[PDB]
Amino acid sequence: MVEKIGDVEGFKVIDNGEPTADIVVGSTAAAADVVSAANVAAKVGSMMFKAPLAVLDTEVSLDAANKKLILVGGPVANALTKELADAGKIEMTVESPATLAVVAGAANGNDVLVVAGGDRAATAEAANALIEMLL
Amino acid sequence: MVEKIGDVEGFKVIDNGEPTADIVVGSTAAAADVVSAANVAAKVGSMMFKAPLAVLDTEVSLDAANKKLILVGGPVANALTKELADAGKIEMTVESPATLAVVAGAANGNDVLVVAGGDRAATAEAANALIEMLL
Repeated sequence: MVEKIGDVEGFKVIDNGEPTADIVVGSTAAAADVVSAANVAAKVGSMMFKAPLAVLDTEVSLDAANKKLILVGGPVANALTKELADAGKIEMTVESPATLAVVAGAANGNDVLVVAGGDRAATAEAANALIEMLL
Repeated sequence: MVEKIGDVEGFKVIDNGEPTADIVVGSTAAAADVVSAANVAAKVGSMMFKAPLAVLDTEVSLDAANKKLILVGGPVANALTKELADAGKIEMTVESPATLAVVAGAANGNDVLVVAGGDRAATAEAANALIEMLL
């Protein structure tokens, strides 16, 4: 199910005990993808030996990010994921499976982790896979 | 802003290092309320010295809950919050402020913490107040 594109295992969400990424939720999306986001945020907090960890895709841009971005939701869900799709950084449709996709430096030099699939279910599977990998 | 109804300070979300509540997200709602939910889940995870901590309001009922429920979203957002509103346990409208409302035993004997306000902003304020209180 879960396609690991890029070096996902190398994507660090914690450095010491301080989070290295925002969790960007699709504002134009289902409450499911962001249930995923909440579970991911729970995982990160668990690993947190500042600011809202979770934000909306209307409150962050790739060009202005000062840290890594975990995009939760596909192009139909997350505006930033769509921006990445409208630029060939990611190719994702309704037919796309659960996907953890690292785009290097897509956010103002900082790496991006797209956690998304074709539908809500696939996004949730990808989030769950990320949680399993973080342990 | 944040109305503390009931004994909110006494609402324990962690017992030792294992979460005592679900975080129930309004499926029929804004991605903002559940950005709140994700931030709350981050807080809980931080305090976590099993299952998805965050769920949707379509995946849990009050009558079947086996633990505390943190409802995120007002009656317009969270189906369980509406059920509580359609029963006088909570009274919440567009005019309602940011609110942390403990309903004792509303979920099959387990207590419920409504984290919600009149609009998205108020829900987020209530979530932030809960986070500050948990520390």
